[PDB]
Amino acid sequence: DAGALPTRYARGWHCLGVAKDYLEGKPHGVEAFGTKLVVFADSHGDLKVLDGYCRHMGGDLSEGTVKGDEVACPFHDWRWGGDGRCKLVPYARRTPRMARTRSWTTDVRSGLLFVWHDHEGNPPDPAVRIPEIPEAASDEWTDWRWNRILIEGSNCRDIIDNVTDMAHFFYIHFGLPTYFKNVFEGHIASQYLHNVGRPDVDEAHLDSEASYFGPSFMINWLHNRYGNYKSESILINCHYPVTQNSFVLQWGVIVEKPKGMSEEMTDKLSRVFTEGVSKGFLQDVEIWKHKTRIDNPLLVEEDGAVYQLRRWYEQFYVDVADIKPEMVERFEIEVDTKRANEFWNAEVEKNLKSR
Amino acid sequence: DAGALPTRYARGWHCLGVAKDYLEGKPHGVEAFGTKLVVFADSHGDLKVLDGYCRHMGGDLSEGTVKGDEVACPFHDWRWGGDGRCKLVPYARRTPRMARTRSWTTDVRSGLLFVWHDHEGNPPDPAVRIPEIPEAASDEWTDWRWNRILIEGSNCRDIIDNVTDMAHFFYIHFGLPTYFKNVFEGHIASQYLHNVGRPDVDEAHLDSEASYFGPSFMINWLHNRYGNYKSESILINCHYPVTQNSFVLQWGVIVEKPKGMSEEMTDKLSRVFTEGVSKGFLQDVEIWKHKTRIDNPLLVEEDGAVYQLRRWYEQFYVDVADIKPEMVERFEIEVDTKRANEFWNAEVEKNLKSR
Amino acid sequence: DAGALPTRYARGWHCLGVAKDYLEGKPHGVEAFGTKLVVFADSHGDLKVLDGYCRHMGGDLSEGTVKGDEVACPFHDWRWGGDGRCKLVPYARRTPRMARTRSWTTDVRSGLLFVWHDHEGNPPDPAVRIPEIPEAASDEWTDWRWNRILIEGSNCRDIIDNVTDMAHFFYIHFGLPTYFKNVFEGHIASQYLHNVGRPDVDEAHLDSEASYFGPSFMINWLHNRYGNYKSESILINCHYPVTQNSFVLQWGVIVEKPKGMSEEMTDKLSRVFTEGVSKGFLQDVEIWKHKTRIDNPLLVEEDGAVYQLRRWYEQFYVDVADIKPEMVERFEIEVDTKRANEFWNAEVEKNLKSR
Ligand SMILES: C[C@]12CCC(=O)C=C1CC[C@@H]1[C@@H]2CC[C@]2(C)C(=O)CC[C@@H]12
Ligand SMILES: C[C@]12CCC(=O)C=C1CC[C@@H]1[C@@H]2CC[C@]2(C)C(=O)CC[C@@H]12
Ligand SMILES: C[C@]12CCC(=O)C=C1CC[C@@H]1[C@@H]2CC[C@]2(C)C(=O)CC[C@@H]12
Ligand code: FES
Ligand code: FES
Ligand code: FES
Ligand SMILES: [Fe+3]
Ligand SMILES: [Fe+3]
Ligand SMILES: [Fe+3]
Repeated sequence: DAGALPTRYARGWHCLGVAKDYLEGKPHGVEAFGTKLVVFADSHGDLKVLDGYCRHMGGDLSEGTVKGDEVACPFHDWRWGGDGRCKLVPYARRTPRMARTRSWTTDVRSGLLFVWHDHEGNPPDPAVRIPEIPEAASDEWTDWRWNRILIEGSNCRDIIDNVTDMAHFFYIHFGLPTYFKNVFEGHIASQYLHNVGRPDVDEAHLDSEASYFGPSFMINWLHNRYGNYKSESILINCHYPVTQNSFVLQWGVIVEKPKGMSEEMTDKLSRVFTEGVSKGFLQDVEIWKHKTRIDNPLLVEEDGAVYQLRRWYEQFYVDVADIKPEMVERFEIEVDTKRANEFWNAEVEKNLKSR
Repeated sequence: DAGALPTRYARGWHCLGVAKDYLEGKPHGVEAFGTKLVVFADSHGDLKVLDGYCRHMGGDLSEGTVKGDEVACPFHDWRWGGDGRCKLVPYARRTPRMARTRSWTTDVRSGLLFVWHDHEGNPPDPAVRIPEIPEAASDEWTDWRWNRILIEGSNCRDIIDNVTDMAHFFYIHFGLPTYFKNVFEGHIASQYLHNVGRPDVDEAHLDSEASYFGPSFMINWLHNRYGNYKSESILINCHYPVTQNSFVLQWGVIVEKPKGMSEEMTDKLSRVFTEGVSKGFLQDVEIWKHKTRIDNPLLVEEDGAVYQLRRWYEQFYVDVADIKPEMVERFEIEVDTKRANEFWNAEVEKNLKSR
Repeated sequence: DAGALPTRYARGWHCLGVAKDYLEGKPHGVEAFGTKLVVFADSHGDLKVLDGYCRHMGGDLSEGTVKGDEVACPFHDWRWGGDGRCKLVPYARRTPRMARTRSWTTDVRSGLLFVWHDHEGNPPDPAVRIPEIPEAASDEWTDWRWNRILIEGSNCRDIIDNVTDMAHFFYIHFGLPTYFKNVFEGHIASQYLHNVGRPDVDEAHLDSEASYFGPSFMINWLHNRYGNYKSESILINCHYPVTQNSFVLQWGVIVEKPKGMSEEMTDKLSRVFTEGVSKGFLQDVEIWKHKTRIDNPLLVEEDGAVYQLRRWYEQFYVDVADIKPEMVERFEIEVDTKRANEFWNAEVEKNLKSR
């Protein structure tokens, strides 16, 4: 087909992007989780998210203004708090008693705004809180260079399978994976990789840890050496669903700044390092934009733990009380890359000799 | 959600626009009431409306030509009368006996073309005939300056609620409503308003009567004074449904011509008066294009008769024999604007003082 | 309505176009029969068609490359044969044993690529094989000048009715049909026509045989004389479904080259002959793009065998074992054009006299 669409959105923290982009004193609209949301900061700078359409007569709160700690609807100026409470009908004798719209719980981590989603309507388990990335604040590192695209005709689950995919590193990312291991446990699914650049594409040695913390947000630590020169990168791979067949895919890059040369040159290099990582990610995007998901895939041993990863991902789409132990218990596997590398080295060699 | 879509289009007269725009010797296509229609004038200039697709093999009658009193299909030239009768198959030995397509009953009032729609297929109650507006013919007034837009992702019921909306006059139209009363009876729902311009936006005094005559057509008489100079306007607010989630919204303006100065200057002023009224209407459009309808609204006393207006509007979506007395009996209410005006005057004052 | 959409695509040979356009050493994507297909030639130049999305993890085979006799998926380079077999996973210890994707049976006739479709999944009856057109190879004739358009909001059955349509030759093609006969038998439905140019449009005498061989592919032999000068044309009218409400309509023209004058002038004329035929076809396209299908048409005697043609066409949408004799037995009819021609000649005369 392949695969009945999910009937709920995933339970978890979803990143909506860089926090400071949701400030500038105004509210902002975001289409997400089958609805429209309004994001706004109160007078203390703390960020809030509500259902976007006013509970009075359907005005678009995202196109209103911020007055104090509330968002004012552009239609009749009703004031809504970050907790969803109707704080004031400015022209009325009586503001409604205990009126509320839906509030979405927020979090700011590493200069990124997150929103909690749960079909069951329960608040975040503190155990799944998205980790701080100290390097974001550190002035030894750049600040987020962020991107976003809308992908249509695809569900967001269609990109999670990359976690278990060893062989695509050769064909898509033009490198030779000499080490590959997955670990799934609780709310975290991880990929550990050693990757060597291909001689036949113009060598680099990459060590990569990448972990999804919950269903939608992956931090990828990139430790690359090109001879003796080490470089350090952190890449965010994240998304949020718009509908069950469209989603917003976002990536953000920071790099350790080279220490030290002219400020002007440090910038020039850091731009190259960043752009490089982004082109790496864009290689995956191109495949994601031009593929379908296969629910009943044809698999070889080298595919690794496709079924187990998907089983892990299922935990976010069932009620917490129905989470099965096989979704969350520690599972690990190392994929043997030896034979693939012998074959690939031959392909690489054949290509060099050929010119 | 909010609100299950209606399962039929409203029973009533719907305006398709300015009659003379449907002449120029040819037929015209209109998408309406979930189908396509053909509009055309016979040899006496009288305007007719049929289902647009030919009952023979599906040719588009709207792209045919007018021959005498019939529209000729562009495919095999069959002739269709304004009453839907198949008058002639030009090349055939025998024209079908008593063949008919669906005819739509028409009316021309005040230089505007109207069409009758009724799910039950009954002809117009003469009691709901759209009133003549003498000012249209009068050469003391301009001629219709008409506009139309297609609004998508909204049902046309989503704009009727403005009738009961006192408070939006301040936030959307930048005036202070010191008088506000609704009257609903039979097929007519009306709003009577006294409105004063806000000092803090750069004063005008407006008296307004606006009545929907049936479900889709509102005439608005605008009696404005700016000091000692009175001006008279008539504004048409009307629509027709295209689908249950798109509709065409149209507005038309005429003004009493200032009497009297140079013909050239009279035109110059009348253009300003007209453009002014249109910008008033466009303020509502902007809200209508950027909102949702709330089926179960959160209401304050100041909202007035939201539920009663909607109940009145329901009469057009039930079979005539099922019209309930509470939809059509006289209902009236005056909304007390005193407190709102004290509050608003304070807001206005605060803004002046602030600069 | 008119007409419930079909629930399967037609059983038959469908032309995807000119074979050589599907070569140039790469694979090609085609949206058809509700899915996406990949077309590619193996190392012997023989053309193949598979389901377009890889059975592994959903890569787009149409965007891969051809390696030897297989198409290589762009994601993990798996090799797929023209018969759908998984020939090789290049990096794996073991290629899957007896893995297959869906293969589509192909045929090349007259320099055109064809694909077999059958909901029942059975292979082509050799009896319905598309005939060779020797004139394609002959260097006394031009080579295919081919066109294609996507028609949206219409099912492909909506164009088959032209076969039975005598009267449209006057109104759409501006000629006078003095002879008209249909013959339906087995998998072939044909129209034989003698057509005379109208005096009142700026005379030509056309003899035309046009036959659908199966549900989607029509060959039209055009024998035209303009005085003493005969010209010979062959026109292909064909389509394939994309969805049940969109299809690709294609037409191809070849003409007997005038024998003989300068090579340069022979080309100049042949371009005119071709362009002429194409403008003839484009007259039908314009009606097809602007009409609906009528499931329960209003008919006159002159319509001929509308019901019988549709009954013939139904054979392709039922299981072979359920094909009813009345779909496939020989049916023929001649439509009497005499009276229509008297009437038309009068219309023509009236138009000449009028200027
Ligand atoms: C973020 C990412 C994609 C989605 C996924 O599931 C796992 C990873 C980790 C490896 C990343 C990759 C993005 C592209 C990267 C930067 C390369 O070009 C080399 C390493 C690789
Ligand atoms: C036509 C209308 C909208 C729809 C509706 O339901 C009722 C009215 C009557 C008041 C009109 C308004 C249009 C905008 C106007 C001209 C102003 O800017 C001041 C008065 C106001
Ligand atoms: C291919 C065709 C359309 C579809 C169909 O069903 C049958 C025919 C045969 C007659 C063709 C016509 C195409 C247009 C042609 C070339 C003319 O302008 C004169 C003859 C006519
Ligand atoms: S619609 Fe939000 S205040 Fe009225
Ligand atoms: S389709 Fe209207 S006349 Fe044949
Ligand atoms: S998706 Fe086709 S080879 Fe993996
Ligand atoms: Fe990747
Ligand atoms: Fe208004
Ligand atoms: Fe034709």
